[PDB]
Amino acid sequence: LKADPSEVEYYRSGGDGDYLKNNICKITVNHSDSGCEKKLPPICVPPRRERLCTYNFDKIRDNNAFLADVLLTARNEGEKIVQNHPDTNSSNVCNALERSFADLADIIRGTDQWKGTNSNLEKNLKQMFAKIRENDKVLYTKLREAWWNANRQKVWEVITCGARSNELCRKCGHYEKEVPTKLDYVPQFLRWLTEWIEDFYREKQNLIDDMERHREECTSYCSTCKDKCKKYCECVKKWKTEWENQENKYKDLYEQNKNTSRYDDYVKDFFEKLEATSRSKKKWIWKKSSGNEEGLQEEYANTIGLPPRTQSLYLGNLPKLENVCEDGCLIVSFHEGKNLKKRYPQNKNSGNKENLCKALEYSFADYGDLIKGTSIWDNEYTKDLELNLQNNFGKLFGSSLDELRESWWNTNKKYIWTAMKHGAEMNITTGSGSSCDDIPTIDLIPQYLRFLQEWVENFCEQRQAKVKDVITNCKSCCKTKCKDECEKYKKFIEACGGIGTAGSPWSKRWDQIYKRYSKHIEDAKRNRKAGTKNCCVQSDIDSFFKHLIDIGLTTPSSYLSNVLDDNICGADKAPWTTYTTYTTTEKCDTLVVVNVPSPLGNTPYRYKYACQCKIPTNEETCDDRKEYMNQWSCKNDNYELCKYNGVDVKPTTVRSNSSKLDGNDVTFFNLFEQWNKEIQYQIEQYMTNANCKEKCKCYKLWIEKINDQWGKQKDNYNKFRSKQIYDKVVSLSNFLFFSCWEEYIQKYFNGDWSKIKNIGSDTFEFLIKKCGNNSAHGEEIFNEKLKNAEKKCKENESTSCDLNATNYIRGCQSKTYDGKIFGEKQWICGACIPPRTQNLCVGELLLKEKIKNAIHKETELLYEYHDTGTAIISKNDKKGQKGKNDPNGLPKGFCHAVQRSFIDYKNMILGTSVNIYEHIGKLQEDIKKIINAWWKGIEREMWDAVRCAITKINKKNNNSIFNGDECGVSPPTGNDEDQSVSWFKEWGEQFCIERLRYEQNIREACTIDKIQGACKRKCEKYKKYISEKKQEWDKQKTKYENKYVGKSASDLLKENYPECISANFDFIFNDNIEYKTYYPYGDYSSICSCEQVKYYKYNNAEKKNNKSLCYEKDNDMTWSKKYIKEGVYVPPRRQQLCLYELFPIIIKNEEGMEKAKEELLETLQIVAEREAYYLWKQYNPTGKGIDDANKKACCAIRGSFYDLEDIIKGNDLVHDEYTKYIDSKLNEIFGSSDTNDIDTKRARTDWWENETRKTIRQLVWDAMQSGVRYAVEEKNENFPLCMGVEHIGIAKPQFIRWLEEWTNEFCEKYTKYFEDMKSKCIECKKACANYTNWLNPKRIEWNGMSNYYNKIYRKSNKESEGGKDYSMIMAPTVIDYLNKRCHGEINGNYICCSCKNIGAYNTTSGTVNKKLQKKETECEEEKGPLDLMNEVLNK
Repeated sequence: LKADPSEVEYYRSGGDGDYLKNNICKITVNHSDSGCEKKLPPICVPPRRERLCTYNFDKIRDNNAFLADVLLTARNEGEKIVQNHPDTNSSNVCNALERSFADLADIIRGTDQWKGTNSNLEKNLKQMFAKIRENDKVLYTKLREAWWNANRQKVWEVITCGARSNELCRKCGHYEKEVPTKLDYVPQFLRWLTEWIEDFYREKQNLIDDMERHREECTSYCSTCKDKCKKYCECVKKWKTEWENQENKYKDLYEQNKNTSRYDDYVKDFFEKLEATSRSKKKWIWKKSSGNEEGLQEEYANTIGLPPRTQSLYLGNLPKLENVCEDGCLIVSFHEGKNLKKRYPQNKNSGNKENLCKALEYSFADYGDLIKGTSIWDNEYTKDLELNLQNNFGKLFGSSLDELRESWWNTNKKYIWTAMKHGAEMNITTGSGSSCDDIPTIDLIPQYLRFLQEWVENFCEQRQAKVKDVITNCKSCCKTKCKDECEKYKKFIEACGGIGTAGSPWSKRWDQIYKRYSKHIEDAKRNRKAGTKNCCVQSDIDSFFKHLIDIGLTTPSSYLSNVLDDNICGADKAPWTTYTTYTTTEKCDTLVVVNVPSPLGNTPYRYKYACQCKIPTNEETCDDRKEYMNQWSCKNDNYELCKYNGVDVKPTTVRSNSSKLDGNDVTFFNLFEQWNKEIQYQIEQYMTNANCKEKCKCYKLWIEKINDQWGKQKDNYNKFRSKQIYDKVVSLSNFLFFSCWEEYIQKYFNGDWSKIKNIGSDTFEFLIKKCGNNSAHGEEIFNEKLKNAEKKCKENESTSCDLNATNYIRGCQSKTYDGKIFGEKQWICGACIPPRTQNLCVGELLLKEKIKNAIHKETELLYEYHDTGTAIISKNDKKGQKGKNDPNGLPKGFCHAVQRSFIDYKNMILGTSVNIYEHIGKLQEDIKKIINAWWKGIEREMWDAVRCAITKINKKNNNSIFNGDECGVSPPTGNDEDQSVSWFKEWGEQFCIERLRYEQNIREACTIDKIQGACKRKCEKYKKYISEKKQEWDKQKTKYENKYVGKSASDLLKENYPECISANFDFIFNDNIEYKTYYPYGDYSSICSCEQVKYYKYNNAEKKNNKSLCYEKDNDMTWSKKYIKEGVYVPPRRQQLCLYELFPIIIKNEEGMEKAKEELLETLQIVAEREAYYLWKQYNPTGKGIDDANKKACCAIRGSFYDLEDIIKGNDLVHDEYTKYIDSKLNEIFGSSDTNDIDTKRARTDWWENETRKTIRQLVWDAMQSGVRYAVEEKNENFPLCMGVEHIGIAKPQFIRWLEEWTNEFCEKYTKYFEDMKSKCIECKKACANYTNWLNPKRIEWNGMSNYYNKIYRKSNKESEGGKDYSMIMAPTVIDYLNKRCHGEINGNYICCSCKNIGAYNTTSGTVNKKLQKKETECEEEKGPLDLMNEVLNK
């Protein structure tokens, strides 16, 4: 042993250092300075040469690479000797393994007997030793001995990791002993002689047994017998001659004999020395088994325990020999049958007709798994039982030995099961002793799952027994007679001292079981390439678990729920998926919240706040629902801190009233600053958001709570103002106004832009209306918002005409619509003027009747024209009037046109801010000068007239029922103005219709390489149309942003019109320079050009791939929760990924998988390359040669790759303009409409993983590596070491990666800002302002992330809110998941976060309670004057 460590290097021509250090043997060919071909088919000539490798000059960094190379060589040798299986007898399979290990160890500058080109290896080893000896520390042999000790301690846990054939046992050597078991520290001559004699014996004994068998198998055999005898006599005399030669060599060595190669000295010393049947019940052992003690195996340590049935089985007593007997191929079956018939009475003790069938099933399954040799109970009579079974099978059946065992079990299990039911006379194969089930009784399940099921059933029996008494006495009838049973049940549930659990709380056992299940799932999903659906895997633990993960039983709770039936667990219908949280268990002062499955819980299911015989506590019902919650706990009348749930308010410890403003009041100011923002955000969220009786009961409780909190906060602020005046502080209204302005500026303006006054002219109206007017009215706006919030529920919980007006047909005639049916008008973009608005039935212009008749005639004409059919607003095929038919039987878009005309007339009569012809403006101004309940009455009369018109039309046509309710009788109730927004919507609908028509025309006339036919004209017309519509959209979007700066235009235009679902205004109206060169045809280059796309690799000529719309990444972005289908934020990195090249091909392909696959592959490769190049150029500006920047860039690239993988696999969370249509078209292409979404997702995952040379994953990774190389080429630097690795682990859920990125960014920003502030704190004011501005939203972000994490922290596919797997989390809460994950340095492969905030301070760092104590009063005193200056400037 020595202190010199090794195997801790990183990126030495290998995967990464993080993969190792777990005492595992995954090491691949890489990492050994190179990227065993010498393998044979199998004085002295031993076989060492055919079981050795030669994979072993200034390229190695230190001893780490050498040790890694030797470990890789040892692992390869072990894998070779295991897979080859020179002797499948399984009796001596690892003796050769340890002999080869000893030979390899001795090859390291020791006794070398290799006859051949052995000089190069020794020369290289000597050079390596000299290189490592360059540093002179201690007077060559010492370093060699230390390295040998390290190799001895390490490789023994790597080479033996493959074989598991067999004082611990069940694995040759020891993969888990942590100390070498046996060392072959003997001369190589004696070891080789021993191996030779062992091989000779093993061969000759088996051959003579085979010859004896063949002698009786026959019935010139005598001639063959004598020839074989002569050959074996020749072999014997040859062996005798070899023995004599070895004896002569030993004599010569002894004659020559008559710390300086200690091995040789010890060899000489050794040479001189030589020359000179009833088992009681059990307790469900939950501990690992010792050499001669019961318990689980090392791998299943502290895992599910052994039921008493397994420890009382008849077979697990001694070797396979019957108790009553004194002692073939068929004899084994008879022995097994007799053993089964003897075991049956032992299990017959429990007399039942339902509890015995399951016991027999489990016993049969355990017998099968023990016969196969895959058991884990491993009592004191298991190590020898397997050896005896192997010896018996070798002489009876001597592919592999495990497969033969499985085949024998599958063939004989019928008789084995029929013999365990009182069977003496075996028939050919109810009336027997037992009738559990049918003959097969298939129970091919791993022992772990069966043990879990048995333990769950045993626990549930006692649970039912207890809850029966708890319910029979507490069925709502309980002053004192019920408390006893409830207390007894609570004690039983949490008793850290019933049957099982090995005297430990059920929670710890459940946690261990869940951890083991997660480990099994990870092992079967990550390191297992042989999945299911294989030519339906026969039997394997990894294969079976893959079936469960594919089905959705990722977590043990789902499997337990699926298996258990009839709700026998308690009989109160307690589900296993639902989780229950109780305060704590006192057994083994401080309370720790414990969350477990519902059955475990703390009391009978749904008996919370009722097991005590109390009132329903409606407040508790509202709180427990986890909906509409507020995490605030607001005669002295001094201060009401209103501490947020969690960290407690602490004194600043630095405030002083001597020559200062005040102390102890800054905490209240910070609390109010956080409160007025959190409550505002909650109110907005609940306003945007809509059994409803209880929902509004909880909502009203929340409203009252927030009202009381606001009153208390107002009183506290009044007291603060009085205290400040006692010795200037802004009032509450001024503070609210400043908060509103700051919140609206930070999101849009970058860091409180200096010229706050300069803002969009239209945005001033919005800011003054929604914050308030010039005068301070902060309280009024909050009160109005509260009133609106209350009114939200107040409204939610609520749920003749015969005169002939067709006689005056004059003045208006058939208008010239947008068509040639016998001169077409176009948009004129104030904002815009729709074609219908410029010309209407206003040719006539007592007045009321004239207007009523005019609108009557206009509506009649519009309806008639729509019925006639048109291609301006209605979509139809070439024939027309077919396919698109409204269910009511009316044309399409008639209601919208009527509403728009009515709104236009209303605005005309009212004369609002509408851009129209000058003469029309003068006319309406004069009308207003000549002349608002009367307006409402006139509108009602107009609506009644329209309804009468509709009724008359229905009567004259008689097509369906229409009483003026074709689309709604109520007037347009749109709160937003319907003048500009209506015009924008009409323009959007027209654009949708025309774009769809152009798509159809192009795909019908340009489907079947330059362009010479009709494609040119159509595409040119489309290009001109797209240019015009791009100008129009630019103007309209500018107007909308100046008017509505918060909401977006694309979402509004696409949500209200199903026509534009494949229209992406971001791509169609791109303002970049490449949009006119690379995609000159406006989103249809792939169709109009009729060309083909390809990805060109690095080794190609100058024809590079520089056709992309990628834009240089930005650094001043912020996290946004938009475009998401709760409490999860999209990182800025995901908001900048290149998805522009995917849309054209996506919309191009339709049911064309044959070519769509290649198109998507090439485009994805190009996109990945461009994204990697741009990210690398972003994270390494000015060509700085630093390591941390490279690690950050590699982490960002890997995150982008994982995001792309999730997008392609359909596991994406955000639905942006691109992603929505991308996913829709991917679902449409893969599979079909008949297939369920699960099948399509599975097909997509299979296509992403496998090719159906290299997989798509590897191709994309190579594309990203090529992009990184291109990025580096511009700086003439060294290729990064974190991008030259091919293997990558399976991606975690996107939420976890987003949370890790958020934590890393927050820690980096915190460190930067705190260092800047402390080193400068007259610049402390700006530092404090920046710190507060950056920290204010992070608190809300962290709260949302923590809430979402707690929602699905350890859920599964069928348990989590979303359709995603989260069983790998295994984290009690968010904070502890960030511990040990953001502790070490950044590595670039796995570790991508570093934070010096491991403790429970992130929830406090979000506030200013502790970390900002020394700079709290200072920052407050800078903000005060800043607030005053900003307020006076705004005022």
